[PDB]
Amino acid sequence: NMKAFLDELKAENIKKFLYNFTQIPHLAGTEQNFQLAKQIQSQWKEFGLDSVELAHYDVLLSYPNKTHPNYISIINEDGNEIFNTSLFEPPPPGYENVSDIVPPFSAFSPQGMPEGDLVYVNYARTEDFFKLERDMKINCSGKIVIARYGKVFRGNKVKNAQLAGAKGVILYSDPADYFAPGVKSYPDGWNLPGGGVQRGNILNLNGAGDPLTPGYPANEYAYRRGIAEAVGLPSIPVHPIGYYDAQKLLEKMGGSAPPDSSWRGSLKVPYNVGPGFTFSTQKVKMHIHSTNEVTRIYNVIGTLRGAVEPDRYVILGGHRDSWVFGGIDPQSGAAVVHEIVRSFGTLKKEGWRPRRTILFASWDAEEFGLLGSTEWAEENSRLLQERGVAYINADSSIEGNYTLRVDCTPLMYSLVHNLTKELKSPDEGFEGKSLYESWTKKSPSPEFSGMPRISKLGSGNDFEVFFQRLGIASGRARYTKNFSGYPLYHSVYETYELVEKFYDPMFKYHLTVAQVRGGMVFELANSIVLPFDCRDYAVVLRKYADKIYSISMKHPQEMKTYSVSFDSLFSAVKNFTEIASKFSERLQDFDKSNPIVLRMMNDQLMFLERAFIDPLGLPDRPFYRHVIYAPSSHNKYAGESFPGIYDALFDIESKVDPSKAWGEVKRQIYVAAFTVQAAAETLSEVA
Amino acid sequence: NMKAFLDELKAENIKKFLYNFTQIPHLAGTEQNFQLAKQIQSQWKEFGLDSVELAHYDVLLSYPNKTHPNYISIINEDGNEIFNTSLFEPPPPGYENVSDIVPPFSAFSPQGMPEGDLVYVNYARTEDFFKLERDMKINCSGKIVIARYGKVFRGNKVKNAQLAGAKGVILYSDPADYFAPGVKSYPDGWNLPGGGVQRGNILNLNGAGDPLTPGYPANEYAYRRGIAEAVGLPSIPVHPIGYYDAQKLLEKMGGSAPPDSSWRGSLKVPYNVGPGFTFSTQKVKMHIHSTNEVTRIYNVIGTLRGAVEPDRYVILGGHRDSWVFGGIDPQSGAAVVHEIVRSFGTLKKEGWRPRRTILFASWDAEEFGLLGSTEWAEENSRLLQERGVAYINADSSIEGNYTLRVDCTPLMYSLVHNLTKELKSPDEGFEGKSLYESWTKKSPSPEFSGMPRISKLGSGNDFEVFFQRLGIASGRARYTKNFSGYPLYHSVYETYELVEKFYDPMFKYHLTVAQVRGGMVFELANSIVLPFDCRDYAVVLRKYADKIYSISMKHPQEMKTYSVSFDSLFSAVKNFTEIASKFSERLQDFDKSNPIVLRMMNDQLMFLERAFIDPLGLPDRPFYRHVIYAPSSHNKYAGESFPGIYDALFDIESKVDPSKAWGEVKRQIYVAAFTVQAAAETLSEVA
Ligand SMILES: *[C@@H]1O[C@H](CO)[C@@H](O[C@@H]2O[C@H](CO)[C@@H](O[C@@H]3O[C@H](CO)[C@@H](O)[C@H](O[C@H]4O[C@H](CO)[C@@H](O)[C@H](O)[C@@H]4O)[C@@H]3O)[C@H](O)[C@H]2NC(C)=O)[C@H](O)[C@H]1NC(C)=O
Ligand SMILES: *[C@@H]1O[C@H](CO)[C@@H](O[C@@H]2O[C@H](CO)[C@@H](O[C@@H]3O[C@H](CO)[C@@H](O)[C@H](O[C@H]4O[C@H](CO)[C@@H](O)[C@H](O)[C@@H]4O)[C@@H]3O)[C@H](O)[C@H]2NC(C)=O)[C@H](O)[C@H]1NC(C)=O
Ligand SMILES: *[C@@H]1O[C@H](CO)[C@@H](O[C@@H]2O[C@H](CO)[C@@H](O)[C@H](O)[C@H]2NC(C)=O)[C@H](O)[C@H]1NC(C)=O
Ligand SMILES: *[C@@H]1O[C@H](CO)[C@@H](O[C@@H]2O[C@H](CO)[C@@H](O)[C@H](O)[C@H]2NC(C)=O)[C@H](O)[C@H]1NC(C)=O
Ligand SMILES: *[C@@H]1O[C@H](CO)[C@@H](O[C@@H]2O[C@H](CO)[C@@H](O)[C@H](O)[C@H]2NC(C)=O)[C@H](O)[C@H]1NC(C)=O
Ligand SMILES: *[C@@H]1O[C@H](CO)[C@@H](O[C@@H]2O[C@H](CO)[C@@H](O)[C@H](O)[C@H]2NC(C)=O)[C@H](O)[C@H]1NC(C)=O
Ligand SMILES: *[C@@H]1O[C@H](CO)[C@@H](O[C@@H]2O[C@H](CO)[C@@H](O)[C@H](O)[C@H]2NC(C)=O)[C@H](O)[C@H]1NC(C)=O
Ligand SMILES: *[C@@H]1O[C@H](CO)[C@@H](O[C@@H]2O[C@H](CO)[C@@H](O)[C@H](O)[C@H]2NC(C)=O)[C@H](O)[C@H]1NC(C)=O
Ligand SMILES: *[C@@H]1O[C@H](CO)[C@@H](O)[C@H](O)[C@H]1NC(C)=O
Ligand SMILES: *[C@@H]1O[C@H](CO)[C@@H](O)[C@H](O)[C@H]1NC(C)=O
Ligand SMILES: *[C@@H]1O[C@H](CO)[C@@H](O)[C@H](O)[C@H]1NC(C)=O
Ligand SMILES: *[C@@H]1O[C@H](CO)[C@@H](O)[C@H](O)[C@H]1NC(C)=O
Ligand SMILES: *[C@@H]1O[C@H](CO)[C@@H](O)[C@H](O)[C@H]1NC(C)=O
Ligand SMILES: *[C@@H]1O[C@H](CO)[C@@H](O)[C@H](O)[C@H]1NC(C)=O
Ligand SMILES: N[C@@H](Cn1oc(=O)[nH]c1=O)C(=O)O
Ligand SMILES: N[C@@H](Cn1oc(=O)[nH]c1=O)C(=O)O
Ligand SMILES: [Ca+2]
Ligand SMILES: [Ca+2]
Ligand SMILES: [Cl-]
Ligand SMILES: [Cl-]
Ligand SMILES: [Zn+2]
Ligand SMILES: [Zn+2]
Ligand SMILES: [Zn+2]
Ligand SMILES: [Zn+2]
Repeated sequence: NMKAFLDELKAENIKKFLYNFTQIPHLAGTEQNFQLAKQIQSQWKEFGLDSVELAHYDVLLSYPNKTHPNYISIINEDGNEIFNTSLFEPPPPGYENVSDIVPPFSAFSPQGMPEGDLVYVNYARTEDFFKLERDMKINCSGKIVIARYGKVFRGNKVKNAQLAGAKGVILYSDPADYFAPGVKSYPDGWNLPGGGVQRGNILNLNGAGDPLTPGYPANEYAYRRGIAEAVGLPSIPVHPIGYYDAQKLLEKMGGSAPPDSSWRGSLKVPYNVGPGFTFSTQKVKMHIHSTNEVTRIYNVIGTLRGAVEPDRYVILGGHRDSWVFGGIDPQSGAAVVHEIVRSFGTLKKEGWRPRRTILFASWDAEEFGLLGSTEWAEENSRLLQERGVAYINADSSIEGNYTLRVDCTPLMYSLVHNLTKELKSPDEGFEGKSLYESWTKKSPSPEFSGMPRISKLGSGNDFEVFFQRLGIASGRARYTKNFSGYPLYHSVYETYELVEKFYDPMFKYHLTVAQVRGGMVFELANSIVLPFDCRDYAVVLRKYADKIYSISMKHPQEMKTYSVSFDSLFSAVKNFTEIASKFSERLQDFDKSNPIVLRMMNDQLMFLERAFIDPLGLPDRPFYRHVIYAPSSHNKYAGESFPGIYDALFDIESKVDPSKAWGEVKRQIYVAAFTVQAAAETLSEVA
Repeated sequence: NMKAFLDELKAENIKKFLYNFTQIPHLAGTEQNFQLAKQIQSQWKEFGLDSVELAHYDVLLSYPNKTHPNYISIINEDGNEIFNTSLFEPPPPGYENVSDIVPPFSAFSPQGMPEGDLVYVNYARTEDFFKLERDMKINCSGKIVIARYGKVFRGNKVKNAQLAGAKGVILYSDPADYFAPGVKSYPDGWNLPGGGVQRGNILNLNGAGDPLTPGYPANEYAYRRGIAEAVGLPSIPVHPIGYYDAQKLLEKMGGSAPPDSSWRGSLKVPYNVGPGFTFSTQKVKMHIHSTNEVTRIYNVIGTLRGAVEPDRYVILGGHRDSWVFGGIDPQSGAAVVHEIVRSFGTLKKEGWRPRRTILFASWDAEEFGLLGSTEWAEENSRLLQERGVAYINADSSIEGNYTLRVDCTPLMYSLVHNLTKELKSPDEGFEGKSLYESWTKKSPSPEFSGMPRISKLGSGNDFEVFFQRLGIASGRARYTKNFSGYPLYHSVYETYELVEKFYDPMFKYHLTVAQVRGGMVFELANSIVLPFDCRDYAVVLRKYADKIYSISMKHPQEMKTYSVSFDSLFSAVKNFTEIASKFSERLQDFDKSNPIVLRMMNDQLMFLERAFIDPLGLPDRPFYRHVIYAPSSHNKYAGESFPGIYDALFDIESKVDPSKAWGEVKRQIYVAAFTVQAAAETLSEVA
């Protein structure tokens, strides 16, 4: 029973694991990581799992040339290099030791050394570029863009700048976004020092996994494409800096005023758009010499076999590779997984077994484009779609200590509300009250009324293949701060210390997340009828149908000129509601003793998410096939609904051929409509 | 029990039905057909099915302009029209009546009226064009091609000629292929008169269904493409003639000798390739004025619910629409379906029910590109792939009276051998012996030894969506003559009389096919463990791996220059064999009393075919996704194995960039390999 499962999870053990997991750096593709993989394997065996496998792949990674450093210079009249950027972050107290920490870099930047005139662009979000080029009419072509971390996935900014003719991109972290007021820098607080630099990859893989083998696993015989047709390589070099060097590049900034205060961080400078320097005169030069190279990577997979339905897969997965020590990202998740596995292996040993099979993966190479988990899905896709019940993700557990944060598919809302109601909040001041209670109090849904917010699912972490390509019901949970991240995210300062001292001394937030996570696994893996409520879907679907409808009405002139009708979507959506009522009625009324009828319904429940998948995929993104959600085309971290239609509606006034554009909005609508209906009828009586 | 099912099927009833089904013409989209649909619906209800539905679609059909006739003229110096082609076939005795029989035409021809010089091209198969243009070096560009029915799907010839710059195509049926020696023309024998003309469609839909809605159902709201982007429309006009008119166009034929006797039918003429006439002087002119138009069509669907596993679908389907009366194609199949349904509805009434749900479809619009069945699959694709156990096809039952003819997926070979062994042959001279016996004797497998031939599955009839796009195990059976067809195929002479008098007076061949067909349904629908032998697949897979390997060796120079290795395929194939052994072992050993374990294995069996599907599809043909079989790119009627690799190997010497070509052969190999392995591991233990 569940009560048992939970009681067995101990905070102390988590501390133990997190400490063990973050003494040395753990970069994808390095021996340190191969060795940790070898370790997780044994202790998982030891904790009593039936089988623990390594699965390895040979994929494209990316590194800095050790003997020939990346950096930014400023250059005078005859390229005297006046100023240079750091070559590494000042290491935290007690890691001179730190034998080799990769220097900052943007993974997969093309090689290059371009020169030209900074133009500042803010976040390099779509609208900034709109603001720049439609109003200011400042022109990015030929220039070097410097932009600031925060807001949207860094791969989006580099794609944007590229679109806008740029020839280089420099990212920096502005205290504006990474400096909580009144807290002190590491080692003494948790604010990011002006020395540190957010590492991270900049690919736009859009779901393909290893860029050389879209569609198939990158195993021994896998045919690989030319780096020249690689999926999602930028063609302009990119590099990141802390706010000290930043300041030094920002401070001489020419051309216009920031078109407004929304464009200005807390660096003491003009934040001038540009281009040029005021030093007229002086110019910027990047030095990028990283190389890309096929490298081998290692996933850890441990089966805990089902006793009743060994052919139903519940999957708990998180990544193992870090940019540096990774005290928060990923090892605070990893630690939690570990205590979870051990706790299961414990009941198992007491002679207990789950109704369904549970799978535990330590993923590899997350930081380089969700490569580790993806190739595995590509290899096992058939077994996953005919058997995958649900996937729970397990990256960082805390990124803040203020409240819970959950994203998931509507089919888990009910289970998540029930489960959080059966758990103690560990918030200062809700000792005594439930986790549903604190969470609801602190974080209340827009969608109303007495309801904790739960978010959509975009991409940006390892659940993406499983929900967006395959249609397996997915979800995640972690503790958050009151997209930009936390200040010391993906930097040398993410250390075990960072957690013990400042985030969760008690380890009570870890162990809450360890309960939401293992608790969801547990329910999903063991409960006689699947925890899904097909009705919640019927709810959000009608909200979403409204949202998209409102958007279109921004243009009723056209809507009339072209007979743009949402009746089909609403019609489809109504039918869904109706069928799910009837369905759940039936779900109430049927002797749980009849196993065949049971299995038949859980199949209806299980394959329901699968019903929102189009084999053709969304336009231009073949590996994004959920019709209801995909990653935002403007920010991959953010999920969007009816992406097919939103994307067609987006920025539509700017299109030359309005009849063709509006035609495609219609096509998109008619695909949504049919897919909602088609899904619905999976819930209808089977004969 | 099965014995009962069979005994209940009566030849007399079949005659009854076939007679009823062929008194008037039954063209897709006409009221006669809507009415027959209305009929099948009631009698199916009456015969005792639980539900019988109409499902309707609005798809692109194609007709001749009634007030403005299609035809071929010859034209002198100042376009005097000297000779014209028939405008209809002389109707058989007793159908002046015949109120309106569509005139011959090729469906979906573009409109046009071009002039130029016949060039004769034989069958318009790929090699003929090779022969013409690589040897003869006779150049088809600018010309009008006349070619002869037979050998390959008529859509292939029109595509070929188009490729070869042609500006028109005339098909004819040459007594060479449609005149069995020593038999007399209809009404007196079954040879095709020189008046009659094979009707038929010429689209290259390559799996898409209704050309306006590839991917989605053509329901009420479905967005439709411009006829200008329609899927698989030819852009040169086509038209068919009997051998009388043929002769008149063939007789003046200029340029070269037929490059050999393989190129010559039994018309008394030179069979001169051309181009030009000898009449120098005179020229050919086509007159095509057909129109394409969205029209509504009607499928009939009848459920017979399962008692144990109502969520497993066994499907028996055949088409209902005819080009004229359709005494053979389709109504000899349809009649058989009818007697089959009635027979089931009979046991049902006696209070019996199948273990699984059986589905019975009368399909619409087969003759126009497999449209009827396809749109239905597109609409229900989700329900079909998570539930479709198998599909048996039911077009024409006899096309000859000499032996059985079966095509199917390897997973049905065993069931088909067992079942035919339990049935009486109805061959003159095997009274006393089994149907396995006569069939084996008359038609012995190349693949050896004491084994009836069974063929691959291409396309060319309604099973195509179900096997080639969806991966549902498919099969078919009918009586055959000792691709070209039978002489009176798709002509006015296909009548009830044609069958009673010449093919099967007794109705004993019908009723054998009615037994193979209903018998397979019965087993598949009712047997406790699915009739599939995953081992037979392990057999043919290794044969196929050999075939393709032999092909490549035609080029060992290259094979060496590029390290072209099949090890991966063989490796994959070996693994398959091994896993299926082990699998079937397990299948022997497991208490059939445990329902959950039962269901789990039948799922492994059921989804196994599904495992050979690639969501990305084969190159250029997105709706052909079986990696093991697709339709031949040179003849859609013919199935080919490892189509992905064969097609890359095909005609490879002619390619400019041999490194790119050979690279793609490799890619193709590595996809086969992985897919065979991936399938295999579905058969592995589930945890
Ligand atoms: C939501 O669920 C409901 C089922 O409860 C479903 O209802 C269906 O609506 C369809 C779509 O319009 C109805 O369509 C009609 O079918 C009849 C035959 O029964 C036809 O005669 C109609 O066609 C005539 O009129 C057309 C429309 O104006 C003309 O274009 C045409 O030329 C004809 O003259 C029409 O096709 C259908 O009957 C029902 N089925 C029912 C009511 O049970 C609805 O479609 C579902 N929504 C979605 C988005 O899938
Ligand atoms: C058919 O089924 C069998 C399983 O019975 C399956 O066997 C596998 O073969 C793979 C493919 O080659 C083996 O691959 C090796 O794995 C080890 C680790 O265990 C590696 O060290 C090897 O890599 C080294 O050598 C490579 C190859 O020459 C070098 O490129 C590389 O740099 C390394 O130094 C290699 O990757 C694997 O061990 C087995 N699994 C087994 C034997 O259980 C076979 O692949 C299946 N066939 C197909 C087509 O899928
Ligand atoms: C982290 O924890 C693990 C597990 O206890 C330690 O691994 C063991 O330590 C020693 C090596 O000094 C060996 O005797 C055991 O083989 C190790 N077990 C393994 C490899 O699973 C690991 O060394 C600890 N590492 C750190 C960095 O604290
Ligand atoms: C920034 O670093 C650069 C690169 O090393 C320095 O310029 C180099 O100085 C070496 C040693 O004198 C020269 O011989 C190389 O020509 C230089 N490289 C280039 C491309 O200029 C430079 O000293 C630095 N500028 C500052 C502010 O220290
Ligand atoms: C969450 O809890 C609610 C109430 O516990 C569950 O819905 C109830 O389940 C019982 C047991 O079947 C039903 O008979 C009641 O009708 C339900 N109450 C309501 C308001 O529906 C729901 O099952 C739970 N969600 C889960 C566990 O997935
Ligand atoms: C073929 O068979 C059917 C079924 O017996 C005949 O349909 C019945 O005939 C008369 C109409 O004259 C009606 O009283 C019944 O309603 C019909 N039943 C139906 C429509 O299912 C049908 O007329 C026969 N047609 C031919 C061409 O022989
Ligand atoms: C072939 O049929 C054509 C088409 O009708 C005949 O030519 C037509 O004759 C009518 C009646 O005299 C003319 O006024 C039209 O100009 C003709 N149409 C064309 C395009 O020529 C012609 O008589 C026929 N040839 C033969 C052998 O009977
Ligand atoms: C076709 O018949 C053969 C023999 O009837 C079947 O294989 C036998 O099935 C029995 C019953 O399980 C097994 O114990 C024997 O080992 C089998 N004999 C052989 C040679 O395998 C096979 O099941 C049948 N194929 C079907 C019905 O799908
Ligand atoms: C690293 O630097 C050297 C020369 O400074 C370069 O030639 C070498 O190939 C580099 N290694 C790579 C590209 O991995
Ligand atoms: C931007 O500037 C460059 C001039 O170097 C030019 O080539 C490009 O067409 C310009 N376009 C815009 C967006 O004004
Ligand atoms: C954890 O403790 C307190 C409670 O609000 C908070 O102020 C502190 O900043 C928290 N940890 C972090 C690093 O946010
Ligand atoms: C049939 O023939 C006439 C004129 O001869 C043509 O204008 C009419 O539109 C045609 N009907 C069609 C194209 O369906
Ligand atoms: C075939 O003939 C025509 C001349 O009308 C020409 O335009 C085309 O290039 C020729 N090509 C071949 C295949 O010889
Ligand atoms: C049916 O009967 C005999 C047996 O061989 C055959 O010669 C005749 O041609 C058959 N039917 C047809 C039309 O082939
Ligand atoms: N979570 C990582 C990895 N990352 O997430 C993606 O979706 N792509 C990608 O590289 C990051 O945000 O840096
Ligand atoms: N069976 C018919 C229909 N036909 O089969 C296809 O595969 N396409 C198509 O139009 C024929 O052969 O004429
Ligand atoms: Ca891959
Ligand atoms: Ca369609
Ligand atoms: Cl997560
Ligand atoms: Cl058939
Ligand atoms: Zn992470
Ligand atoms: Zn990360
Ligand atoms: Zn047919
Ligand atoms: Zn036909």
